[PDB]
Amino acid sequence: TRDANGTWEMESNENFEGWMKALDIDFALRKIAVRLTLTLVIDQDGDNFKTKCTSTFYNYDVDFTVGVEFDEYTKSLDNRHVKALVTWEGDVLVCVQKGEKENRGWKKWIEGDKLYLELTCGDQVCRQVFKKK
Ligand SMILES: *C/C=C/c1ccc2c(c1)C(C)(C)c1cc(N(CC)CC)ccc1-2
Repeated sequence: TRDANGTWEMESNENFEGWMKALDIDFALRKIAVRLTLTLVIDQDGDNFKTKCTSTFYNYDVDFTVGVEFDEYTKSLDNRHVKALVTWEGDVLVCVQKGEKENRGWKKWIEGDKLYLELTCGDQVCRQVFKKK
């Protein structure tokens, strides 16, 4: 479906450290990030999205409109400027972040009460699965 609204709890997280390493996140912060519980909160109204990723320590919040490029500064992650764009490819929500890192972005598949997320950077893919709370 195209409705991603909800509070989403992580169930699976494959190659998180490889994806973070591809982004040049410090080895110490990677250490901590792998241990934290991650909660993904999505507020969606039409083409307007507010996405909030929260853990004990760090937060990552982004707002966007589908189909409208936006400048992004990944202040709480790898601290880079990217030109981001989120679009629908069928019922897959696709984000491309143009900038230094090649093949950067993410894709979201919503299937019932499950959310599949694939984060890409360079040649690394992190695959995550969330269940709706
Ligand atoms: C549709 C989802 C997009 C998206 C953008 C940014 C991040 C995520 C999902 C998370 C939840 C996978 C995530 C986790 C982290 N941490 C360090 C690796 C823990 C807070 C940072 C940024 C994003």
